[PDB]
Amino acid sequence: NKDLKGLYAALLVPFDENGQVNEQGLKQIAQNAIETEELDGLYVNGSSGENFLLNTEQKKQVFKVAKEAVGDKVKLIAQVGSLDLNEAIELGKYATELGYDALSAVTPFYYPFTFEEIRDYYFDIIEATQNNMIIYAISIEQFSELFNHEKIVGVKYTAPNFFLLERIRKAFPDKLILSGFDEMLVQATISGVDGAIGSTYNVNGRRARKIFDLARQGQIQEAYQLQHDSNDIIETVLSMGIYPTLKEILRHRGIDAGLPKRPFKPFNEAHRQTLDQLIAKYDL
Amino acid sequence: NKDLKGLYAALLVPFDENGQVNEQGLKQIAQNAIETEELDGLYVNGSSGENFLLNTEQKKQVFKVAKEAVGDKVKLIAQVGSLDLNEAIELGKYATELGYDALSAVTPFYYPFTFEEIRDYYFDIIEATQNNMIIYAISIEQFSELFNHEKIVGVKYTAPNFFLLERIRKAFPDKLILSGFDEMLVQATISGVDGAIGSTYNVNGRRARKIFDLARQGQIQEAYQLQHDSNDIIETVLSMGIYPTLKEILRHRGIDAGLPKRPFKPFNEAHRQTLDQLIAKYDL
Amino acid sequence: NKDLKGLYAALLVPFDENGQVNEQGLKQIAQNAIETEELDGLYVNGSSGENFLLNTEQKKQVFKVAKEAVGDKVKLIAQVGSLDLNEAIELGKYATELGYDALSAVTPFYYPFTFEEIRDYYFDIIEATQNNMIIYAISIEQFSELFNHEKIVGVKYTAPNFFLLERIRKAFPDKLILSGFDEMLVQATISGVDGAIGSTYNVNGRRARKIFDLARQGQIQEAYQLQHDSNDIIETVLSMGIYPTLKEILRHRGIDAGLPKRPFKPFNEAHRQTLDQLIAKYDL
Amino acid sequence: NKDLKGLYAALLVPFDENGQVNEQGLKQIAQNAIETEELDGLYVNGSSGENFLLNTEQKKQVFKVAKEAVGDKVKLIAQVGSLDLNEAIELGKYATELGYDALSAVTPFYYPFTFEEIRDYYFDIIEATQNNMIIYAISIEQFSELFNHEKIVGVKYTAPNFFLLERIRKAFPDKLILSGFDEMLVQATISGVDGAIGSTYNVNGRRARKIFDLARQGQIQEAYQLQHDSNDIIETVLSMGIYPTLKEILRHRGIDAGLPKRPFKPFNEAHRQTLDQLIAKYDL
Ligand SMILES: CC(=O)N[C@@H]([C@@H](O)[C@H](O)[C@H](O)CO)[C@@H](O)C[C@H](O)C(=O)O
Ligand SMILES: CC(=O)N[C@@H]([C@@H](O)[C@H](O)[C@H](O)CO)[C@@H](O)C[C@H](O)C(=O)O
Ligand SMILES: CC(=O)N[C@@H]([C@@H](O)[C@H](O)[C@H](O)CO)[C@@H](O)C[C@H](O)C(=O)O
Ligand SMILES: CC(=O)N[C@@H]([C@@H](O)[C@H](O)[C@H](O)CO)[C@@H](O)C[C@H](O)C(=O)O
Repeated sequence: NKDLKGLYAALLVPFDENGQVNEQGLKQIAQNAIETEELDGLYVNGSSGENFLLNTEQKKQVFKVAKEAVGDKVKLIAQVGSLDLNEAIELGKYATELGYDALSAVTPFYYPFTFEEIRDYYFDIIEATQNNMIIYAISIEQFSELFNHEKIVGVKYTAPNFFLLERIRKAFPDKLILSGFDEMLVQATISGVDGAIGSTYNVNGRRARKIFDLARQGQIQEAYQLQHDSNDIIETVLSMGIYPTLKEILRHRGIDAGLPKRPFKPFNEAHRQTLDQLIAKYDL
Repeated sequence: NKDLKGLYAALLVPFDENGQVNEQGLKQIAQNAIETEELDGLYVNGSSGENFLLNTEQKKQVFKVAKEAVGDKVKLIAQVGSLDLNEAIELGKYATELGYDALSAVTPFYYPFTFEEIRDYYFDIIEATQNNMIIYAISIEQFSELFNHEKIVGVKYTAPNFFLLERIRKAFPDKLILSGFDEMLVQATISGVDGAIGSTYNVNGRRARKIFDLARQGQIQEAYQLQHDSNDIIETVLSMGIYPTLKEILRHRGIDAGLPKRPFKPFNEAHRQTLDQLIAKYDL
Repeated sequence: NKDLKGLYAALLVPFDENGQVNEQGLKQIAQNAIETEELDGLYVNGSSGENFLLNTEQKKQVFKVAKEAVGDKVKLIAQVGSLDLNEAIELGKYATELGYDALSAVTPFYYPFTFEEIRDYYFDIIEATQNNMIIYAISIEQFSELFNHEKIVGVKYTAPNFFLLERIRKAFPDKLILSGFDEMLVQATISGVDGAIGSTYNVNGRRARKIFDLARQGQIQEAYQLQHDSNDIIETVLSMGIYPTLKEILRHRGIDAGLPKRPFKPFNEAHRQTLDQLIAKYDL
Repeated sequence: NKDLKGLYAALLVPFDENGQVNEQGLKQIAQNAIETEELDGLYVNGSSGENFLLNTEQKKQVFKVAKEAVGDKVKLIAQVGSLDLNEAIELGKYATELGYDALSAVTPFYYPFTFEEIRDYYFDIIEATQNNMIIYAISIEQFSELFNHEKIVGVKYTAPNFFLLERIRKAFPDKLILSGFDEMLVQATISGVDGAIGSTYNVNGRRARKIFDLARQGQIQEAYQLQHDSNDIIETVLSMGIYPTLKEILRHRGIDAGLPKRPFKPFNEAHRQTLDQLIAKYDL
């Protein structure tokens, strides 16, 4: 199997009027991420896929359509984290046996779980699935204990703290760190991350690779300049409602983008003009 | 079609090792709330019931068992809110048909939902269930808009703010306000709440009701004294892990309180004896 | 000597064009708080007095005028807190010998001071003045170590937390607790405070005594109603800029109440009509 | 005059045990930064020099000694921000007459000042001194309004947010941006800052230069390794109390670094060995 370096699209998901998965749309979006946007993998059933709004079978369904839509070279990570540990294990099992290269799982939220409970949450999932696990982000000393598990191969780092990122990069040199913040990709890149996961790479993945490459290939100034342009895109998208707007941009490419699953509201058409100017300026 | 003032137990729920509901153990906890603690009703599948760790079928299960557990004298509120809007509607109808007096739904969390998305999450559930709804706590202007809908009969108020609570109370003298903070019951009472929902009422319902009545009768210094050592209990139980420690205190009464659902951990025995020291001091 | 319980006006201060103190205005305001509003005492050079915008000379200046405006029976608390400990001790001495019945000092802010540095800040001021001290903002055990000192007679309690207030009151029955949140007086009173310090008592002093008295006598419903009324007032002045607005209300009584000290801005005349209506509705 | 690109020490200040400035030790700390760490300039009476613990005459004192101690080619920025706008104007005038190249002012704190009050605080100081101003503490238009002023030549940027920093660098390509976070120099550098202001540069100024230089020449990976080194130094120093520990390191170079001003506590000797190890490991 792989090491999981590279740039991943946080897979977006198209729905009908009743919060049901549009599979033909979903296949188009996965294929847009690899063939058109030229990314290395898909990060399936994360935040960006409106995962936590779904029921278990929808999650399995998305896991299914995504894996079928792409070649064997395409790296795949499966987010299975859920407040329902039994569900996590079940999705973990289902995903592992579909051939997903690694699992990852959101930290137990809502309740104020203790570190110990958070820790044995990950360990229980690994134990029942025997797949590689990527965690979320916790102190250095607590990472230290998590990464002591041979099956916890790394972290999806989403906290915009570049002091903590550097301490983590220095202390765990042989561990996978993927950054989760699109608008600070070039800062993550020189801070030594091994790749990135991103909702906006569904639309802007070709610029993201240049940032990631130029910044490691010395050409930091040009990389920055491309981060300037991407942050124009990101700030605009964030301002209209990020997921529906991204899917609105993909619809413009002849993709069946469907709707957001409620309680997410659809793209508000009062934003239509501004979005078309954005689509025109950066050619999306 | 009944009155909703009063003190509620937020139903605690017993599980086995595989995180399955201990059916018979639940029945007891239900009855312990009504008969021994003498509470006006049951708040079912709220956060205290570990509800967000469950799948839909367990949630229906807890709904039926809690209902068949109690008399009709007993007010029943069904917490039905979930990130899955479809699931909330399904639970909503199901709880309504079972005869729960009002529905109730947590604020859609995890994502940064706009206020209009939050508003139409409630309106969608009300529409599909045609049952009275109790919301969580969002500004006063926004409350005004939400309370404008007729089938929104009030709010379960958990925010530490007594300025805002006073403003709501004044601005909506005809809507129901149940407070959610056990350790400040005496302050919510004289702020004119219509009742309270609590986890610690499973154990301490009789000091709770006396806090509630004595305060309304202006016997306030007495009511306070009771808060002053209901807070002993609460401070203690929080420092040990509130839901497993609470269900520990019920085991000490012959109730089959089972285990927490993982990733919640079982009560840690290193506390066991500060615990029953307290069960002793306050006769729990 | 003096019993420090009671209601205190946090003393507003009038300035001229250049930021220099209006002593005649100040004396009127001082007298208004005792003679007109019938308060047991003054709290001089607190936040409400724009104290932290002042130089040392001016702070003394205020301390002197406030002493010379009232009678011997009038309780007088001096806030001398400052990031400059040399300054605090200089004012601490000056105010103690003017005859102020106690000193108060804000917790050292801006820098992330440790508890030890904070503790010994308070102890250093007492040792140099031998006067009584009221602490002004930490852990209940920290309170213990602070209140373990005989010359720390109490705390000006400002944080809107009624669990923590309940704990401090149970744990230190012999210590003085004055609350600083006017809009939650009634809740503070039934929580056993010995009195209160408020900016708005300069203007709504008489309703505050009634709130404080009625609450204690079990006339809780009438107390809460006067809280409704007073919160209309409080909410309104907060929305117009509280210190400039409070002072505007005072000018209506013919008190030469002057200007805020820059960079505070003068009362915006666009709020004039709404303020005049507030004044008329509540007879201010 | 000079245009203020480059690296500045946030000038540390030595005190006797009564909190009076050790002027000869200060003169030594000043030359240390320029002659030994080879920095481009001094940032004087910022928070690293314990400015907000001082009185006005001490502040002028530190402005005076620091200017005397250095050659005319040294860039000098005077922090004259105070809550007392009269004090700030006075200090700004003084530092300007002494010859300081620019003033700088902390945003008004402690009170909830509006944006307008903040804007006109800066505008008042500028008009009274006719010196260039460097702002620091939030919107982009709020930034754009301040930056509209030709005397506000830039900003000491201390918020560790690299989305906003990028947004400002793009929107104002011609303004001066100096970063204030030493532990993220390399991330600041590639984000296009014109330089940096730092307390630890008093001790690590040469490594900081190399980070700033190497990154801009696109040798990002060796710049980053030097950031790894500097963060060891910064993390250790924060864990021991940063200002006292920085001055202890200076003392080891024969500088009379004296004592922190109370309520700051002096360096704790239980940290001596760990500090000696750091000094040895990094040749400090
Ligand atoms: C919370 C979130 O959606 N963040 C996403 C980022 O791609 C974007 O920067 C974010 O959507 C907007 O900045 C990304 O990390 C998604 C996340 O990896 C996931 O699990 O889908
Ligand atoms: C966080 C929490 O569970 N709060 C509970 C309160 O009764 C208590 O004050 C809490 O358990 C202890 O602070 C209660 O509001 C739970 C809530 O009502 C529910 O839906 O179960
Ligand atoms: C921060 C502040 O000025 N709070 C005041 C309260 O009286 C009022 O509740 C506040 O002004 C309006 O909520 C009062 O505590 C003043 C303060 O104690 C002081 O030292 O002057
Ligand atoms: C609050 C503080 O001391 N920050 C300093 C930074 O150099 C360091 O990164 C800070 O010490 C944390 O490491 C520095 O920015 C101080 C500031 O520039 C000043 O005005 O002295």
